[PDB]
Parts: sequence; C-alpha cells; structure tokens
Amino acid sequence: TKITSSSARGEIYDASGKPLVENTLKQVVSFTRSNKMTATDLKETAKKLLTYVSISSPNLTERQLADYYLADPEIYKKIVEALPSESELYNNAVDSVQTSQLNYTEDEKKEIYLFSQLNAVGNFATGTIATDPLNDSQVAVIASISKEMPGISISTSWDRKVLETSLSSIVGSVSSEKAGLPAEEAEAYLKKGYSLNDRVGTSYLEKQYEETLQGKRSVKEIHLDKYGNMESVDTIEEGSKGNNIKLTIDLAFQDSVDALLKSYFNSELENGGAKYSEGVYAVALNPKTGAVLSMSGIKHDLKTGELTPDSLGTVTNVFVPGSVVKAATISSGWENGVLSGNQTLTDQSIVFQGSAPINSWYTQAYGSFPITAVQALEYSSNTYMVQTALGLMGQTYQPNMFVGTSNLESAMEKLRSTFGEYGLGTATGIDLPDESTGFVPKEYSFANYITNAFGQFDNYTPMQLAQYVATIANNGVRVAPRIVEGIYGNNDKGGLGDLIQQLQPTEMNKVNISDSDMSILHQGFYQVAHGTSGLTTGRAFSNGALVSISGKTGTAESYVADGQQATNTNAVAYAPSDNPQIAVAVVFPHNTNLTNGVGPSIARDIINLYQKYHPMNHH
Ligand SMILES: [Cl-]
Ligand SMILES: [Cl-]
Repeated sequence: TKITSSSARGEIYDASGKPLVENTLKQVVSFTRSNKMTATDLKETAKKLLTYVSISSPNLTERQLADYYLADPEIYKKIVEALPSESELYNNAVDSVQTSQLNYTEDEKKEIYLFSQLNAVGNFATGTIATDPLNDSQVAVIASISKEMPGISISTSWDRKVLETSLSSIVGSVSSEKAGLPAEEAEAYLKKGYSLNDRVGTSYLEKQYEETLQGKRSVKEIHLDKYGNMESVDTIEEGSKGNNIKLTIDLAFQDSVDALLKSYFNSELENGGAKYSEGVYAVALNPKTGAVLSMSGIKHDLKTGELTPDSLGTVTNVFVPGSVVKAATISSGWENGVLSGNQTLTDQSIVFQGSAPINSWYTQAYGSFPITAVQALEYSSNTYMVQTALGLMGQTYQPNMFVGTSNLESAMEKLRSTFGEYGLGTATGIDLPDESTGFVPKEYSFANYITNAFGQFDNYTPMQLAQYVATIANNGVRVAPRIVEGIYGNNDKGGLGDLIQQLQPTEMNKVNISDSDMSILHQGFYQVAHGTSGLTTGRAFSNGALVSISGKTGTAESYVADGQQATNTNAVAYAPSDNPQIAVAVVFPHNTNLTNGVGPSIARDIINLYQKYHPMNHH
C-alpha cells in the first residue's frame, strides 16, 4: 500500500527564456496516522522526533495542553473520577475541568507542540509538521530512520507563485496542495489516473498543458501487521520535476505593444472619445505559422473611470465587427457562385418595402454607379455587400421589393458557413481550455440576415478576427493560433534545459476559392491602403509605415448608454503585402469620436513596432 504526492511542477518561459513563474522548494516532515497509534504511542514519537528538530516559539493554547495531560488514559479516568453530574460532550466537560496552570519543562513545551501537530492529523491522512527549517544532515538522518519512528517521514513540499509580467494573466493557476483536486471536474481525473491529493492547473495554460507540465509524482507505501498498527513509512521513488514550456510571445514586445495601447487610449480618454468605451484590444500573429506575437488589451471600468489591464479580453469578449468582414462575404459570393471573378455591380441606395433606405457612407452623395469587388472593398460599399446577400437568397434587387423569406434559413446558413471557414464564429483551435466562439444566435430575423452581411450582427472575439485576416494573408489556409513554441527539458540547476519537441503549426482548413479570387481579395486589401480614390478608406495604414501594409478598416455604430450615436473603429491588416510575416487586428469599441477612426492607425503602429523589432523586409 502506497501514497502519492504531486512532484515539482514544470515551468514556463517567454520567447526569450525569461521565466514567468516561481517554484520554491522546501523539504519537510509528513506524518501519517492509524486508528491504531494512540496518545501514548504519539508521545513516544514526539520526544523521539525532537531529538532531531528545532523549535523555539511554543505559543501553545491551554485547550491544547489539557488534551496532552489527558493523553494518559489512567489520567483521564482519574480526572473524570472527580467530575460530578456524550463521549465528546463529556470530554468537553472534563477538558475544561482541570485548571491548567501547571508546569512543563521549557523543552517540554516543545514536544507538547509536536504532539499537537501530530494529533492534528486525521486517521489515514498524511500531514505535515510546523517545524523549524531544515538543513541536510538533520534531514537525511530522517531519510534513514523513519522505520525507527514508525510513521514519520520528510517530504519536499513547494510554493508556486506567478511573477508580475504582462503575460501573468495567461499563465493561469494551479490547485494549492492544501486544495487537492477540485471536485467539479475532480472525478473525471481519478479516471485519468490521478492521486486524489494531486495539484493541477485550474485554468489557462497551467491547465492546458497539464500532461507535459506535471512532474512525475512522488511515492511511498507503508507496511503493518495483521493488526493494522503502523510499522513504518517508506520511499519507493522520490518525485522529479516537470517538463518546461517556451512561449511564442516575447515579453519586451508584448510590453511595448501595451503602452502603445495606453498611449492611444489615453489620447481618446483625453479628448473625450473614450467616455463610453469599454476598452481596446489588439492581437498579433504569424499568419503563415500561426504563432502568437502578442495579445494585448485594456479594460476600462465606466463607473470609476479606472483603467485595468486585460489580455484574456482577446479570447473572452465579443464585439460587433463592422466593415472589417466584407471579404468573408464576397467570398461567400464566389463559393455560392453569385459573383464571377471581379464582379461589377452598381452602387445605389437599398430600399425595401416601407422601410429605411440602406446606404453606404458615400452612397447618397455619389448617386448610383458601377463598382468592382476590388473597388467594393476599397470604398467599403455596403450596398455591394447587401446586393450580394440578396444573391445568396436567390433574388435580384429591384427598388421597393417585398422579400419572400422561404430561402432565408438556407441563405443565412450559407453565408454563416463561409464566415466559419475564416474563423469567424467558429472555434480558432487556440491552445487554451476555452475560447468563446462568438455570438451567433439561431433565432434571427431578416433584417438580421442583411446586417450580418456587413458585420453589424454576429459577435466576434478579437482572437477570431486576427485569424480571419491571417487566413487571407495565408492564401485561404487557416492556421490554428498557438501560444506555445516548444517543450524543453531541464538543466543541472533545474532551469530551462533544452528541446523535447517543437510544436508545428496545424492547418484548420483551406478556404475553398480560386487563387485568382484570393488574389482579387489581396488586391483590394492592397488598395485599401495605397489607393488614390476620393473614396479610399484606409490611407491611414500607409502613413509613416516601415513596410507595405494591406488591411481593411471597420465601423459599426449604434446605441451607447444614455446616448447618442457612436461607433467601433476596428481594423485588420497584415504585412508586408508582398510577403506577409505579421497579421493583426485591433478592436476599439463604443468609440465616441466617430470622425477619424484610430483603429487602423493603431494597427499600423503595432506592425511598425514589430518590424522595428524583427525586420521583415529583406527579399
Ligand atoms: Cl466627429
Ligand atoms: Cl496618424
């Protein structure tokens, strides 16, 4: 019969090898029990044990001492013998019966302590021992003569803490050792084979890579007679440490992305754009490899005005995305064959039976006129995006048309299905216990369909967004975003050793459209930044850029507390346009300023930050 004990937990390192968490080892004495060993039996061990170990402060309470004087049964007998007019109840009386003001040798007072500690253990439990820190002889003497203090043994326990660093948030947490195994999912684990008292990640990374992090568990079994009385504890095998884990993210860069966010947010908080803003989020990738460069964010409490840092924000919160999604939609055009190559449509106000016109930002000043898909992205035409929704539904626009909704349920799914190919509304496959997968309602109206066609309906996570543009920058091959780069062993000191196995990127699916369609998409994103039209939306991308950037900017509007029309200024982009090495999305919700969206501008400076970090040009 053997007892298990979690082993040194593995550690976590940023891209650079800077460490993120703390193991603090400390060898100590565990004491088992036994419905058998007994007051007397425990005293015997107490003294034997004090021959080894150090203890100055014995701030014993009286209630304790009482219990120790009563330890001799005779004693207890004789004590009760004296009380006048239920076991523990009558213990309760007898306990308080003896006036306790009575002497004990000062070294006395010390194994009375232990005894308290020893007694404190539940039957069959294995407890520890409020002691006085231990050297190496003191310790390894015990290593040898447990079997001479039937029960006792010394264990290596550990504290695990998280360092203050931008990534702290992501790391997650592990169960304390006083905690054990959190019932909730608790059972599922015993089935996977864990000792009950183990310590496991409760969330995020600590949980995600549990397999590999968990250090092989330490071991001891116990012997005893046909009568159950303890005979001695024993070590079959002491535990080792875990494997380690190196991240795709480099601190300094994540760090500097973050002030960039602060800088920009303060700007908007200053000039008042941000009064109603919940915050701002930004995520960066390698589009080809799916590695994460940084996930940054800033929560802003509207009540106290205070600003709190938030990185999980990327994977946990959802926003209406706005114009940043039109590609998805055009791409549903092509798959379902409503658009042919670079399709020409006519930009005109969209009006349905007895209801508000539906328009693009330019639409009413420019009257109606024709326009290519490439152009449609350039000027961010909703009409085109809505004429295309219509297409899927199988109808073609006439002014004032009644719409038969028979093809609706079918239509919304077709579109939605494409969005999901890009990562929008579908799981990313990120390496974490739980990404929220958007706000895609199944109960939806017709208005809902058409507004979904320009990203004013379904709600998306910032992490989803990055993936969607990353996919475009990859040529329609969606790669699962991962935060871990490689698993690494240990070195002689116990720090970052070296390569166990490098994690390779995993392809989620290819977006089925032609290359020539994909290139037609690429051209648009290119002209959203470099275009020379009075209508071009994102020349902001190109202002002061260190490399050629292609992106797509976004606004969606609305409601905003006791308000007030206001909008989101998200923006997705990648680069270099020629040979895309970084993909980014920035979401900046309920913005007040509505005039010049700082979403693109932010993403530019992110990219700029990165290339100033890791030059990407260099044919
Ligand atoms: Cl304004
Ligand atoms: Cl600017």
